[PDB]
Amino acid sequence: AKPVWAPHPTDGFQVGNIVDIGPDSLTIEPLNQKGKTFLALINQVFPAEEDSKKDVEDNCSLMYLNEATLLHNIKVRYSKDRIYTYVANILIAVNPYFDIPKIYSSETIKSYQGKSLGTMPPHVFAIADKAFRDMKVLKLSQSIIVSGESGAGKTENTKFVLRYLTESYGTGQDIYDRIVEANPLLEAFGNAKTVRNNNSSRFGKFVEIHFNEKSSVVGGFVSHYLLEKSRICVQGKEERNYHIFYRLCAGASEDIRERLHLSSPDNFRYLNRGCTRYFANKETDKQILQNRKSPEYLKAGSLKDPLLDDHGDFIRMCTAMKKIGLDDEEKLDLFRVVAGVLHLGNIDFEEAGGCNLKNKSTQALEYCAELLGLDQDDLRVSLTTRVIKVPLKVEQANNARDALAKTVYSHLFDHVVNRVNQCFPFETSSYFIGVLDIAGFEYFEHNSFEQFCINYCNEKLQQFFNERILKEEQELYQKEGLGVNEVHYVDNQDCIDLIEARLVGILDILDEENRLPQPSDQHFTSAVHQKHKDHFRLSIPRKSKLAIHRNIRDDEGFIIRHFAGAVCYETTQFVEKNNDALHMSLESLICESRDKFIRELFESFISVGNKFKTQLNLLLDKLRSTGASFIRCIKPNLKMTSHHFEGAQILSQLQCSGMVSVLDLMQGGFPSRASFHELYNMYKKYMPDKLARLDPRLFCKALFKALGLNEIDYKFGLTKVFFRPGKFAEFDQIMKSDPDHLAELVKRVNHWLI
Ligand SMILES: Nc1ncnc2c1ncn2[C@@H]1O[C@H](COP(=O)(O)OP(=O)(O)O)[C@@H](O)[C@H]1O
Ligand code: VO4
Ligand SMILES: [Mg+2]
Repeated sequence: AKPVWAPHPTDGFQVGNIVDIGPDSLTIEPLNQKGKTFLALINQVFPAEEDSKKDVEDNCSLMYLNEATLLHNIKVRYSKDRIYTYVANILIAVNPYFDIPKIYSSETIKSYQGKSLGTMPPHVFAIADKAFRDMKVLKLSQSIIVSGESGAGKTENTKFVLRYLTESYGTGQDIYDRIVEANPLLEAFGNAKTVRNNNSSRFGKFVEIHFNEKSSVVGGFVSHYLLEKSRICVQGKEERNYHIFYRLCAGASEDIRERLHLSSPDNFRYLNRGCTRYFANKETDKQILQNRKSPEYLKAGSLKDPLLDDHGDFIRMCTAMKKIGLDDEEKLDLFRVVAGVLHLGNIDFEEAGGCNLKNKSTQALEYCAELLGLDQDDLRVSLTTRVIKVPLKVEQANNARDALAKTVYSHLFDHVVNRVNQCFPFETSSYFIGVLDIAGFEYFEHNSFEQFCINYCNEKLQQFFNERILKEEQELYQKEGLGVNEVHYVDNQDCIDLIEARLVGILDILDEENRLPQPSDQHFTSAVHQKHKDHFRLSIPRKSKLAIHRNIRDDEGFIIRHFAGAVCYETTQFVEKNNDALHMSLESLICESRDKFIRELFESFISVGNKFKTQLNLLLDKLRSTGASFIRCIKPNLKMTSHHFEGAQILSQLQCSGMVSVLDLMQGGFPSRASFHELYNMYKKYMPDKLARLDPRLFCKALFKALGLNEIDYKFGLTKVFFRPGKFAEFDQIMKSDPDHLAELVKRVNHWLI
């Protein structure tokens, strides 16, 4: 028979032949497993490409456009170490989990410069170049949105884009060294090992590269969002604090180790609940001194990763600081605060006749106060009392200590981002190309406010993609009278409203709890379920598909049905985590440090959730004002391994990211377009009298023919002319404004009229 695609539980789809049809279902015979059959629904079976070994660079070029052929085409490419594949002018990128030779080389960079989409193989570099060309030609700033769940490859692709644009369109080694070599610094302070990603970003960023009128790089600017705070003090056993702690412990000279009073990570509360092992290989393990290694490292050996290496990354980070222009004083200032936070965490309290510092904590107190430029008694007092003085219980002292740790580290991070921005400043610019790299969709056995905020942000980003690519695109077709078949899809605005709505949204209900005389997580949680009974996007934990979640009580958690999947959150500590305010007692202490660096870090209730919403909406305003390009990163498996394509997991991402819906729309859609009037007028200037007499519509048809299009490749709308997928190269030639180019084509067409 003719082979079709039919469901498979782990592969997503499998190859088979239809061997019966009935009023209720079909009967499929899996290829090669003849005699065996299974039933499938008619609506679940798809036509397959005749050649199962070939692949296409643009999925729109498939004979059959559907989720099954999309999946297979990406799979074949992935098997040949081609991680990049288009859907029209959108890029899908599947994490290879290893370094594929040469594909990011300076030679490869040069080969993408000025090349139209489709004239070179799919690549993150082509997306970057197209953003650059639109900026230069349309005179419009550009955003490149890199989406995907945790570990899918957003950060690595963001970095490829930045390297490409700076190496291609920035003059000198300097501006490259500055924008690119700034990255090891941000990652040291803002990235950490989670169970999904050894190099997980725990903050979001929008990095703008700014250009002058001549489209040459003049500088950069990084905006950062919502560093994860809880991580600073505690991690789960398979996770780590921010990389900087481990890089410093493994890599610092003896002189620096002594001065900062560092030791192996098992020695610090703020590291020792987490994995205390270093990333290292056989060689680099030899370069780490024995006195830096925890008992767990000594027993279990190092963590393995093809990229991360704590000792090697320390050295690389130090080299980075030098290259961008941090002096040694600035470096040591950074390290001193990092150490101060570590010693801060080692301070213990015991019930007094209030509470006191345990006798064993005297040293930690001395080291902390020293490193942060504080008087020991002031510090002791601020941790054990509050304001008329009031003595604190041990639990309260623990919280005060940790709150100070979190605020100090967070201000340190703010300084790092600012200092990076000061490495590539600019007074003015004409346009920018910005790249968005957020912390991606994630969930674990236990999900808290951190995951809730991250997933909320991912929800908002996916809504932007929907708004731009699925909603506005179709409204454009409609407005222009193209008669493109409407593609319906599940929108996630209702999910956003559940979280965001004034007064009754989850964030506002949380704020309300914070402002109550006796704030309670259980009270907040009940109010949410109460106000949103029968909301499609909200469930009580016992309804979870996973046994681990069902034991959670109704007022102890909730399930949000995110666009990317249901996530069950434990709501314990939501109220605490929602308050960004720091006690003035603690603030003044740090503000009045004897140390200038410490003071400069710092220049009842503040809603973390609503501060975040506000910052994200400002970001979204900026995105809306730009031309937007999209790279959809895909995580191939849950094991961080190479050449292990989990078809069902990948299909699920293709569906929820909207790529299946976009592929559908591209069956009759038109990804390129331009104003007819403007297009005609551009050529009109050069037209001999006979050609200028020619009907403008007829001229355009002749132009398109001359530049290689068939009538099915384009379509005139009311005011714009539209072009099909796969025709970007011809579109670009048609739109080319170079006076020499214009003249030649005008000559050619006017010749037909003799
Ligand atoms: N194109 C790529 N080439 C090589 N390794 C990659 C690529 N993309 C991702 N990786 C690997 O996968 C890991 C996670 O990718 P990353 O971009 O950090 O994920 P996220 O989407 O969470 O930012 C990286 O640390 C690196 O090991
Ligand atoms: O693991 V990532 O947070 O950087 O999406
Ligand atoms: Mg990342």
